[PDB]
Amino acid sequence: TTALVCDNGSGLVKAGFAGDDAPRAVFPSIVGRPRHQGVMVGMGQKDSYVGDEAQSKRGILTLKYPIEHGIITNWDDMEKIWHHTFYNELRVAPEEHPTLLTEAPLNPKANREKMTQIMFETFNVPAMYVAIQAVLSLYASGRTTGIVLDSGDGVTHNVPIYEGYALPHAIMRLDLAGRDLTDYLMKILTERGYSFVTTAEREIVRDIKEKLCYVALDFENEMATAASSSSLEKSYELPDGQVITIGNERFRCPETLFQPSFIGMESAGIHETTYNSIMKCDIDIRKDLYANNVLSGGTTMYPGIADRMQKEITALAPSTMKIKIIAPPERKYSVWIGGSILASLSTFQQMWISKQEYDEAGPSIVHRKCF
Amino acid sequence: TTALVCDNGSGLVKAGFAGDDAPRAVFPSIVGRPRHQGVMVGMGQKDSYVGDEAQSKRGILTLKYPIEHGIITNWDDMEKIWHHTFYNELRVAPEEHPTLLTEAPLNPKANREKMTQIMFETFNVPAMYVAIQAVLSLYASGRTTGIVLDSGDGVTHNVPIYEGYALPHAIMRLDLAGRDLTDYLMKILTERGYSFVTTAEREIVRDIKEKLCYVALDFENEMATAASSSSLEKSYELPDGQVITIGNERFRCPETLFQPSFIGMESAGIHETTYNSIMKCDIDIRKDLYANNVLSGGTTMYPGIADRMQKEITALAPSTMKIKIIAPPERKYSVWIGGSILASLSTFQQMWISKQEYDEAGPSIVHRKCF
Amino acid sequence: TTALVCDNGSGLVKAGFAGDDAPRAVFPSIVGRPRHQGVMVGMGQKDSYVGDEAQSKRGILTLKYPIEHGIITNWDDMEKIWHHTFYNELRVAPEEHPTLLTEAPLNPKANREKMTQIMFETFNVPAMYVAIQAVLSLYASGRTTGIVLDSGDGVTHNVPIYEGYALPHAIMRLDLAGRDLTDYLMKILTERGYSFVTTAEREIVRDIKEKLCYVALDFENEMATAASSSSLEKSYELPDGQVITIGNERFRCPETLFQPSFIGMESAGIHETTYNSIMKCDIDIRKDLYANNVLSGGTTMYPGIADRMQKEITALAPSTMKIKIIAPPERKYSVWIGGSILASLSTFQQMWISKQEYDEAGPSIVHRKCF
Amino acid sequence: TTALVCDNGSGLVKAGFAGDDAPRAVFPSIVGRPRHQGVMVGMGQKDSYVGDEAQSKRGILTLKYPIEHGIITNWDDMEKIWHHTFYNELRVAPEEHPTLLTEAPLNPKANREKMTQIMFETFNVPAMYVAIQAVLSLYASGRTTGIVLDSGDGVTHNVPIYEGYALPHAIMRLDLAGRDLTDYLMKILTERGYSFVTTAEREIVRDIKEKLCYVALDFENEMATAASSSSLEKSYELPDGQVITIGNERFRCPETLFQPSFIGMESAGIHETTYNSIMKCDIDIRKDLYANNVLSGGTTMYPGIADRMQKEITALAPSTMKIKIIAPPERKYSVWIGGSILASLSTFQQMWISKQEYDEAGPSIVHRKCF
Amino acid sequence: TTALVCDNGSGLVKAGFAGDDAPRAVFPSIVGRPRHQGVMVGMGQKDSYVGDEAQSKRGILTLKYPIEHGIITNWDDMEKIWHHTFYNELRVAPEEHPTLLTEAPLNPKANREKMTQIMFETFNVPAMYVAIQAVLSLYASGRTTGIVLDSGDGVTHNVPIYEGYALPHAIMRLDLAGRDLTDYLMKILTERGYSFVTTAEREIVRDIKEKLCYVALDFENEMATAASSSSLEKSYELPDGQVITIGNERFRCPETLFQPSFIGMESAGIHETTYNSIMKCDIDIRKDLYANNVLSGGTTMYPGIADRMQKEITALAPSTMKIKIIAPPERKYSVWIGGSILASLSTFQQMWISKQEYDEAGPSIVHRKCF
Ligand SMILES: Nc1ncnc2c1ncn2[C@@H]1O[C@H](COP(=O)(O)OP(=O)(O)O)[C@@H](O)[C@H]1O
Ligand SMILES: Nc1ncnc2c1ncn2[C@@H]1O[C@H](COP(=O)(O)OP(=O)(O)O)[C@@H](O)[C@H]1O
Ligand SMILES: Nc1ncnc2c1ncn2[C@@H]1O[C@H](COP(=O)(O)OP(=O)(O)O)[C@@H](O)[C@H]1O
Ligand SMILES: Nc1ncnc2c1ncn2[C@@H]1O[C@H](COP(=O)(O)OP(=O)(O)O)[C@@H](O)[C@H]1O
Ligand SMILES: Nc1ncnc2c1ncn2[C@@H]1O[C@H](COP(=O)(O)OP(=O)(O)O)[C@@H](O)[C@H]1O
Repeated sequence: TTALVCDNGSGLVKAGFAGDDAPRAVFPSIVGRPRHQGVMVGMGQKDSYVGDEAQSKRGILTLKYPIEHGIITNWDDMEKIWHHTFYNELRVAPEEHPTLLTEAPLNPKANREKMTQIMFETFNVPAMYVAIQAVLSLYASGRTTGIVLDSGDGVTHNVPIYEGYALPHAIMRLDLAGRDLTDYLMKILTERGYSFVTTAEREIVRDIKEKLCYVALDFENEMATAASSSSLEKSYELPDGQVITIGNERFRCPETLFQPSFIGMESAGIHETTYNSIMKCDIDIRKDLYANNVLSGGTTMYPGIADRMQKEITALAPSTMKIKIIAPPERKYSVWIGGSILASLSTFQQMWISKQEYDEAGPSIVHRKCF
Repeated sequence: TTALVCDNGSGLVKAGFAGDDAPRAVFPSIVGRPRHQGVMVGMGQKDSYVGDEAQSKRGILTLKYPIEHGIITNWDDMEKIWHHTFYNELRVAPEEHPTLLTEAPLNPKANREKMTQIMFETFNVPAMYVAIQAVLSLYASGRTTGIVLDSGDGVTHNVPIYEGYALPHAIMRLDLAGRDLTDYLMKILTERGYSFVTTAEREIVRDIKEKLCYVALDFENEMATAASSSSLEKSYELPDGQVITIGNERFRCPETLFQPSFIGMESAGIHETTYNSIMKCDIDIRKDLYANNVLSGGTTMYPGIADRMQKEITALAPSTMKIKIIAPPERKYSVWIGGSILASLSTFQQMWISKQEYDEAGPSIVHRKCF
Repeated sequence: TTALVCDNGSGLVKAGFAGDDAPRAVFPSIVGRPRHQGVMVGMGQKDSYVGDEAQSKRGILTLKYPIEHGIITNWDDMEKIWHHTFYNELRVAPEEHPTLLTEAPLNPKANREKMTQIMFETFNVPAMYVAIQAVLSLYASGRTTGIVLDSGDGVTHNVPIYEGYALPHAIMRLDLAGRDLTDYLMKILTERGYSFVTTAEREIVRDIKEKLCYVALDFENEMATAASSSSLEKSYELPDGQVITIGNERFRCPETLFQPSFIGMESAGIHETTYNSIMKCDIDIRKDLYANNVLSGGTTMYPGIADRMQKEITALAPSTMKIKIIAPPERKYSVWIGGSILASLSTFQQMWISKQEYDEAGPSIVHRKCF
Repeated sequence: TTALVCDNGSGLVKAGFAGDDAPRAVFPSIVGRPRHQGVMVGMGQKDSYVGDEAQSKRGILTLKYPIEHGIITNWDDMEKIWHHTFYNELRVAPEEHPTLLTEAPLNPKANREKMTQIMFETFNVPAMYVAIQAVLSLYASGRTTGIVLDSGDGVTHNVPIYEGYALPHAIMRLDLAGRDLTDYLMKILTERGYSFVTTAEREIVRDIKEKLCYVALDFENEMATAASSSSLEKSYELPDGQVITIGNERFRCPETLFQPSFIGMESAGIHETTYNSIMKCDIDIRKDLYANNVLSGGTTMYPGIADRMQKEITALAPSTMKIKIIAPPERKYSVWIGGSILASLSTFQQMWISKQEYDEAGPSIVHRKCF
Repeated sequence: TTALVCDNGSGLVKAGFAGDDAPRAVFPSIVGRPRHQGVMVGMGQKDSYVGDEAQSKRGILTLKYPIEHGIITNWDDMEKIWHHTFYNELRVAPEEHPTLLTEAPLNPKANREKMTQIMFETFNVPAMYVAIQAVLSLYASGRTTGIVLDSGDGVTHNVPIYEGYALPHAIMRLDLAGRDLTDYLMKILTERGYSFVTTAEREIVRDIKEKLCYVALDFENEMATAASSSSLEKSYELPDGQVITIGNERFRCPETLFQPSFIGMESAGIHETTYNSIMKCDIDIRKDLYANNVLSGGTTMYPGIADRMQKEITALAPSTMKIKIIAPPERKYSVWIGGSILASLSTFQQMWISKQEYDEAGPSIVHRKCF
């Protein structure tokens, strides 16, 4: 039999089969409901659209995300998401397939327990397993040591691993990610008159971000370059027409990752939490960690982010070590790729949580050595 | 057939064949176990690393020494050490080779008896013999008289020998050695801010000691020189970067050998236990003993220790005798070299403890005239 | 003339006059700076708030600690702390008051040297003296022998003293303390759903710890009791309503003192380091040390710490001994009380360091006989 | 006026008044000095503890014996011992008391000369006298003939006396005694696992010896009995718990008196030096000497020593003699008892050395007919 | 054919060929045996060293003399001594050489009988003969009349001879000699603190005596001058150092020959036994005997002994007689010189005891006319 690999993430569902090179179903993790009245009798319209259909009916729906920061907040919505994923995108019967789920470090425990309970009671899968996103990223990267920085859409986290041993006291988790970058871009785009307030203009702003934003290698020099020239100013065409022109806020948006004070957060940038995780690890694995700094997740896809991260970590660490940043082109799907590798490993077929184990030990069996 | 020569020591295993000029397997006498959880499934990692592999995986393991001061405290660990030595470093079958083991004077008797029992029951050797480290050092030195000072890593001892007769009432044993010097250096390095607490930072401190420490010919003058100048201050580069600078504690560390009150011990320095052993011997061999003062073992490898020892013993002994200190460059391996010489001697092939003798007389046969 | 006793500690400054029964001024050693912009013109607000004031404006400020683990890292805001202590809490001119300050064992030398340089040049005190915290704790406890465990907020140490003589080779120092317990509690509350990330929320977590945590007498039985019953849950009220309930976390937090592997340290618990510091001492005084085990400092204030530690040390020591744990109710002020006693002795008035003494011998005079 | 009988011994001072039945003050002849630094200010530590106090503060002192083998090696320490004896134990003023002091045969002459110089100048006694220990033993035994074997703590000696005349050419002195037995017991316990190294553990070993050792009647049969049975082993309770169990070490320690080759001496046992002194004596008195063999001193106090020595001397002497060994229960104090008897004798009152005689003839007066 | 002349004596074997001016082999008559353990395998050490070889290894051996006072008390040792003398010092086959041996007057008969039995059965000489030592002294002196005083190392004797006739009733023998002088010097050296107890230190004391001792002309005046001045003090350097200073015991040692009460003997001095032998002779052969008083042997080698003995004998004898004392410089070897002369005499060749005479008459042939 084959196992499914559902990388829920927070803002993009990625599912597929264990043993493939890529997911076969990538769609947004949104659930939309109509907000207007509806006049044409016989239209027979539905009450809630899931996934990629909601993005077509944006102008009529209110789009809600069922996952805020890794954490699931709307369990009925999330159950709809899973039902859509199993039956409409993949077209499989979940009572014949083990399912490997992913989760971020340092989430509540009820999240994981309720996820297991759903997967066994509602969808009736034979086995299931919840994996950490950073470990799976390291599987897909081909390493066995290295400090991984998995910046998704809800959370950002560093997880240092050495020789296959993870150092839990050095795990860092930050709640700044692509969703906060989108909100900051919505906010600073009002300096030029453009206003995006609806829950469906957030998708337009996310598209603008993905297509035009980039990380500056030096922030003050790019500030001055934008103040003087106009060579970095680019245009974008809305779904309506009426092109908008983006100036220096092409690189002020992702700079929030290195200066979280822009959105009023207290914490330090990703370049500094990475270094603090290093310095919290031992002394005789720090050289390997410096040399194996692995990036994954969608928020690491900006142009120039690897070069910026290297410049910063190099200015932080001692001057005698080679600091190297691994940033594959298929970063966004690294967690899923690693999940497929892991679930196909023949050694892993004894780590599943079978259904009988659950029936006899309750949902608490998730936090056991299968953690 | 050939005999093996395993100089267990306390902190460095040295093994080889009888009839060679040097040991072919020198590795630390440590056994490491992982202390973190281990996340990558399929890693298939082991549960305990022995020898030189543990020093590579330092940052992940807890390193334990199975020999405290000559005495073996963890018999399972020591059995792992021996298994590694026989099968992985030397690649020999111990049921075809006699084995010569070494031990320090004035150890418990159960140490030696249990060692014999292990070597005959577990490893199944045909013969075995336990030798004293100082006697073997004197074999390797080419002498037949002389007072030998064998400062290893667990124990220090003087053993005066004259014309091949050892004087047991004049044997001295002190429990100050390289391990205590390492602990004292860890402690006094905190005066400059460097902190080494982990069981794997002790190895870094041992490296610092070996590479930078030296014995002062005069302690107050070097104290004043370090207080005034900076010409004796040297630097070292950790596995992490961040060089550390060592000042006057380059020579305060090995000065504990001549002033054991530094670590709160009651006893007297090595220069004074040597002289007390002399003065406890007869009156008409003291001139030869003064002239044949032999050093061996790793803790005698400091720069200037021979000159310091000579200055001290010369100030102690009467003014009309030539005091001479023999300190070969291959000091650290003298016990092993002498062991190889002894086991190759054709006269010695009748001093082995055969397996039938053991089977008929129990492990008590070790303390007989083969003592 | 009277002397000032300033037990600057690490996390609480306790000051007062020598000869009083308790410290007069007790406030957190915190320097806060505003992180937002400030709009109301005429507010005339200041740049940095110190001490107890900074906890009122805690929501606007970003709080720094000038002392990390006993050691002083930031010196400018430490001068700010001292200035606030002298002029705003005590209202005394330090030009006519000798000052007694405390420090933990096994600290850098530059700490003391800069401390006295500042106290003589910036504040112009006529005399000063730096004392060890454990000795003052023994003074206040009224013993003259006994092994004292002084768990503050940055550092934990054992100092065995017999008959008025301290045995420095048996002094242990551990960098696990109240701030590490606060960080572990922050990290462990996350699994229940609550997130505290800001330096202003670290103070709320410290309050939760102080008011709800306790040491379990039997850790496994308490874990089972929490996994079965619910009679352990207590509720706390955040500054904005939002009641939170904690179970396991009540005793899993201070258990880090007895199992430092919870926060990834390699060392042994406070009970085991106390026992090891006893076993480092001479065999004749271990009776009195076992019978006079003195606790002091804030981190020793959990309910059940004394009973737990007595149980542990009793199971470690031989069966013939009487183990006693001395834990006064005015425990967390013992260092200050002893400091006042000491500075109040007529025998002490010739052990200060004078102004001219310093002016002639430089700051190096701190380590010499005027200790 | 009454005289003072101070039998200073070597390892035990015994003092009192002439005319008593027993010494009033009995304490070890020990001077201790603190070896640690001392932190409690104001308690006013002193610099040297002498006597029974040094055994209470034993854990933090270095204990020195001012007298090595009968001979005094530290005159300042000995003056402290005598001052303590006169003022803090007997509470008498030596300006008004004659003092009888005791010495072993065949010591240096400067010993007696400096002893009397001190007693007349430092302490200003009105008279003094130096007696031989064996003669006083024979007084206290109620004999006037007999060969006395006085085994103290530094020196053993035989002094054959017949009819009140001593045979000086037959006096034998041996430098093996209780101190060498203690050192041998330390060195021989080390082979069972226990190690006592400090001068403060020498006292614990001496206590073990006194309390558990005995003399075997047949050494080979007791060795075989210990090798086969286990009925010989006793346990002892160290001053911190951790009982130790000793087997054949109980009778192997005092066997050094009969086989001084155990500690590398060449001489003959006490049973053989006794017989050799007898055979040096004239042929007409050997029968009386065989019949009056008197034991005294602390080292003659082992269980079974009288029976052993009778067996040995009987096997040595001709088979027609009555060998008889006189061993009173108050052996240890025989020298003091005899000294009291002698100083109370009325004939003795013109054999003191007066202050006038000393001021007249210098310290040389000690070796004159006023011996 | 040539005869061997072996003069054994008690403490110096000296042998050679008949017809030489001196012995070619002079060495001590000691047999040493190792008393320590022996650790170096392959050292191949022996079990007993004899002669001068045993003097180089004193620090390891226990030295025995096989001849106590003229009398041989260890026949195995004596056989070893003779074997060494024949084969290693002289290198001759004793089966082809007659052998002349010596002994003192008034020894047991079995000594002489067993001597010849050994020399015929074991060493298998063709002939042998035993001669009185004093007669051979008189041969070497070039006289045929005189009273000869032969002080060896175990025995002293006078033998008056007149015109070649020996007067057996006037022969005196005294058991005071160099060995007793060495023992007395060891005993009185302890007055200054030097102690020599080992059989190997007896040899150091013998060398001291030989090099420093002398006979005083007036004992009381020399004692007075030693008490007053310090011009008699002479220093000696032991095999190590601690040069010893010898005062009046330079001449108190050999004064035991003139006052044997010093070592507790009843007899009279050598001067008085010489005079008594004279007055024991005939009243017609006393003038020649007074005029031919011949000294020989090693104990007559002190500076001043001839003058002292002349003063004493002159004070004893009548005033009209001229006393003369013949003291050649080669006194120590006079017995050997005379033995060589006698054995080379052609008249003597009929006086040997042939092997056939022995075979037919038993060892009784030695006291017979074959003397
Ligand atoms: N090329 C890009 N540049 C910048 N941001 C991107 C890019 N592609 C995707 N993103 C951001 O990544 C986020 C999705 O990351 P993803 O890896 O899907 O995490 P998750 O699966 O947890 O949602 C989106 O919010 C989007 O804004
Ligand atoms: N060059 C050096 N200088 C100072 N110490 C050294 C040096 N080389 C080795 N050592 C010390 O010697 C010890 C090892 O001594 P060794 O002869 O191996 O004894 P053993 O074999 O009993 O461990 C180590 O603890 C190390 O600290
Ligand atoms: N009742 C309590 N229970 C547990 N911990 C406490 C309690 N009161 C204070 N503490 C802890 O003690 C620490 C302060 O200890 P303190 O004696 O002030 O050391 P310092 O003076 O070095 O700051 C604080 O971090 C706090 O968390
Ligand atoms: N019961 C005993 N058994 C064996 N040895 C003893 C006993 N009592 C005392 N001793 C030994 O006797 C010694 C003291 O002898 P002592 O008569 O005091 O001589 P001195 O007075 O010269 O010191 C001590 O070293 C002690 O070890
Ligand atoms: N120069 C000397 N002065 C004093 N005594 C001497 C001297 N030379 C030898 N002796 C003593 O003479 C003894 C040896 O005498 P020796 O003639 O050998 O007699 P024997 O041959 O019977 O042993 C030795 O004990 C030594 O002490």
